[PDB]
Amino acid sequence: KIFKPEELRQALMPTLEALYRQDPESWPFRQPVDPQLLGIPDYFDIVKNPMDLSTIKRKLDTGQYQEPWQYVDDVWLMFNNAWLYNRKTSRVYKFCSKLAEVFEQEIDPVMQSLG
Repeated sequence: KIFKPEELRQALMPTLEALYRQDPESWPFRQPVDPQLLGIPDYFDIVKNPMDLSTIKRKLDTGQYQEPWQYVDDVWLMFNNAWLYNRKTSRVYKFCSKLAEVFEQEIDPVMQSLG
């Protein structure tokens, strides 16, 4: 039914910390992509709804998720953006795939317990 913000943080934050624990794969996901710094001027035309680990962490800590699938949607959006934008052979794409594999392993038992 209703999901309290502390209840959601306690169940979901370990799955986010598992992504942060990936060294070095989490590095290009820690801050919002800056197309100027990264020299990728077309980024915001292709990626209409950016997402990254810091934005997700801030939302989770401030109770911005009403139910667990809103959190899942944001994590999935972060990976889908990076797969959309980056070439399949690029380092960032490969890092994205590793994080996405880690996340699915983390998220399934949490969504089973929650529900």
